Amino acid sequence: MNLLTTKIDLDAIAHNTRVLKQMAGPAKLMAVVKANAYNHGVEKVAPVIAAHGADAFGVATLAEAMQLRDIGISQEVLCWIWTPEQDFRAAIDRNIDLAVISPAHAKALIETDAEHIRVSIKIDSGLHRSGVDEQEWEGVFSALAAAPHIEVTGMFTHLACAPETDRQIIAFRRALALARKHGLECPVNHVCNSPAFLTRSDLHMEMVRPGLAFYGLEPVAGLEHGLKPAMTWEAKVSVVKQIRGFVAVVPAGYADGMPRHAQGKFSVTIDGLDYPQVGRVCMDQFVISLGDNPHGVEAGAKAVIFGENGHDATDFAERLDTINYEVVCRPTGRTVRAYV
Amino acid sequence: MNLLTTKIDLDAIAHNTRVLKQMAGPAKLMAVVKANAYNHGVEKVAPVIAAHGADAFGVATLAEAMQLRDIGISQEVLCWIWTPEQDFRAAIDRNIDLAVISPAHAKALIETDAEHIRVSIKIDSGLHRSGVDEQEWEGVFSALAAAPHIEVTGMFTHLAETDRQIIAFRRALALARKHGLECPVNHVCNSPAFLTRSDLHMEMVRPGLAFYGLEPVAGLEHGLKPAMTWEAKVSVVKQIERGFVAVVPAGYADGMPRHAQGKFSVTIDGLDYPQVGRVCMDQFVISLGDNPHGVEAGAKAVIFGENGHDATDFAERLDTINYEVVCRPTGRTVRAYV
Ligand SMILES: *Cc1c(COP(=O)(O)O)cnc(C)c1O
Ligand SMILES: *Cc1c(COP(=O)(O)O)cnc(C)c1O
Repeated sequence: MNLLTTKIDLDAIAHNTRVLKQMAGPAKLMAVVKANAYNHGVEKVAPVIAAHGADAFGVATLAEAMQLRDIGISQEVLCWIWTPEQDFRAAIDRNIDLAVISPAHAKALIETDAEHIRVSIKIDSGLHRSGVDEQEWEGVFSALAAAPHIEVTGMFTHLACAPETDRQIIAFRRALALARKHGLECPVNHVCNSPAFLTRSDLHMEMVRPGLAFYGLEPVAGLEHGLKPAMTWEAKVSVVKQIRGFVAVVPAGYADGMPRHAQGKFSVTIDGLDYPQVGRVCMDQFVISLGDNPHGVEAGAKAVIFGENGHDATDFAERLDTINYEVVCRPTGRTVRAYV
Repeated sequence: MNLLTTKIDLDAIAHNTRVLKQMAGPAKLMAVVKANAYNHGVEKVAPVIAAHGADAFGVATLAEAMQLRDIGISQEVLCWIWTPEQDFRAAIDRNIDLAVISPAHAKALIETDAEHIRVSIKIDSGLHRSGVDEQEWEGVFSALAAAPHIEVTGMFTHLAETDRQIIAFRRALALARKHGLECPVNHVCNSPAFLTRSDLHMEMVRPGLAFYGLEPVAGLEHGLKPAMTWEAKVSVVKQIERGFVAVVPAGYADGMPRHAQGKFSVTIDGLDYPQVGRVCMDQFVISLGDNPHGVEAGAKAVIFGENGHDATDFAERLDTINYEVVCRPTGRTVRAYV
C-alpha cells in the first residue's frame, strides 16, 4: 500500500480521445504525449490513445519518440527537440519523423546516408524561438528539395499560446507557398495545439496536434467540450495531531512536487470536504488544519490534493497562480502512479 | 548524448562523508538519503557513503528503506514515515528500524507477531507535526516497555525554539527512562544543528544536506564540496533583432518552474545570460544581447553547479532553498555520475 499516488483514469483518456477524434473530422489526429504523457504515464496512455483513433503522436525528444516505438506504437511519430550532435540516425532507423528546426538540422539530415528520411519543417512564424525563420526558408527548402532520400511530409508551427495567432498563420502560409514553389508538396501540415483546436476549426489544416485535451483539461476558461480529467493526486494522512484544535499530516513534500510556495494557498479534500494547508511545506510532508475535526478525520484517511472527489487541476492551478499544464506535471518523488 | 543532465560527483560525496565523519567524533553518523538521496541517486550514493564511514542511514518511507537493503546496504537503517496499513512487517524482516510516530503505530508494533523489533520513538517536541506528544509520553513509554519483543533503541525529534524543543525532548527522555526504557542512542541533529551545536550531537547525528556538499547556514564554510550540477546544451540560437536569443532544452516538466521567469540566468563559458519570456513545458529562452562571445547551439549552459551559480545562489534567485533546487531536476533530465 502506497501513501502517495496519482490515479490515472485510462477510460477518461479513451473518452477524451474519442471526443477529440470526432472534433477533428477529416483532419488527422496527432496526440502530443511528450513529458511522459504529461506525467500520466506514456507507457499506458499512448496505447489507449492509439486504440481510439490517434493518427499519429508528437513528442519533444529523440528518447521519447524511441520510447513510443518501444511500447509498440506503430503510428506516425514526430519529434521536434534534438540536435545534430545526438544519435538522430537511431531515430530515423526507427521510423521516427524529425522536425527541421534550423539550417544545421537540415544539413545534418541531407548529409545522412539513409534510404528514406521523413522530416517535417518546423517554421519560426514570429515567436523567434526554435524553427527555421523567414530569412532561412529559401535556402532550407531548396536544400531539402534537392535531397533524394529526404521526404518532406509537411511543415508546422507552434502557435505560441496567444491577434498574434493570425499574424503567425499569415507568415506560415507564406512559408508553405514558398516551399511548394520549390517543389516541396508539404502534404500534411499542422499548427493547432489544444487551445487553437478547441476554438479555430478554420485552422485544422490536414492535421491537429492537441496534448492537454487528451488528459481532460480545458485550455481556455469558460469553454465546455465534454472532457474527462484523468489525473487525481492523493495521499493518505499519516498522523492526526491534536493541539481544541487538530492538524493532520499528509505524506507529500516539495521532494514530491508540492511547491513550498503553495503554502497557505490551497486545501486538500478528505471525503469531499476541504481542509486548508497550513505552515511550511517540508521535504517529505505538509500539514492541514482540521479545526475541531468535526468529521472525525483519522490517520489513513484519503486526502485529495487535486482530481476526483476534490478540486480539479485547473482550480488548484489558479490557487497556485499557475496553469493546469504545470500542476499535472508536478506529482513526482515518492508519488506512485496507479491506473484507474 | 543528452541535452539535459545532472552531473553527480561521487568523489565529492565521499569527501563530504569523511568531513562529516570527522566532525561527528564518537557520535554515530546516520546519513539521510531519503528522496532518492536528495535526487542524487541513492543506488550509487548510499554505497559511497557507507564505504566512507556512515554508521547508519535514515530515510522516510518503507519502500526507500527496502531499496537500501536491495542495493546491499548492511548498515543500520531507520524509516520514519509509514502507517500500520502498510506491510511494515516486511521491513522488520529485513532489519529496518521503525519510528513510533503516534500511539497507533506503537500499538501496531506491539501487536506484531515478531521476535525482535527495533524501534525509535519519534518525539513531538513542540512542532506538532508527526511524532508522539507530551500528553502521550506516558501511555506510549509504558506500553512499549511492557512489550519485550520490542527493543526501544532510543528516541529522536526534528528541529524547526531549538533549545525550547531540546528542553521538551529532555523531559520525554527522562520520563522514558523512568519507565524502564534505557534509550541508549538518541538523536536530534540534522545538518544545520550538527555543524553548529556540538553540544547536541548526543549518541548519533542525522545529517542529510551536508553529504551533498550544501551548507545549511548561509554564513560560513565547513569544507564541503557540492555534488550536483544541472546543465543543458543550447538547442538553437536565433536572431531576434542585432540581438540574439538561445533556446535551452528544459521546461517546467523538467523542473524549471514557470514562476522562475525573469528570476534567473544560466552560465555559458563562465558568463551569465538572462532567461527571458515565458517558460514552456519543454524549454525556456535566454537573452544573448549581440552575442559578443559567439554562443552557438550545442553550448553548455549551466543552470546551477560546477562552472555556474551554486545551488544556494540558484535557490535564492528562485525564492526557495537549496534543499528544493537539488530535488528539482527531473523529467527528461538524465542523471550522470562523475
Ligand atoms: C506541447 C506541444 C503541443 C501540445 O500543446 P497543448 O497546448 O497541450 O495542446 C503541441 N505542439 C508542440 C510543438 C508542443 O511543444
Ligand atoms: C530530511 C530529514 C533529515 C535531514 O536533514 P538536513 O537538514 O538535510 O540535514 C534529518 N531528519 C529527518 C527526520 C528528516 O526528515
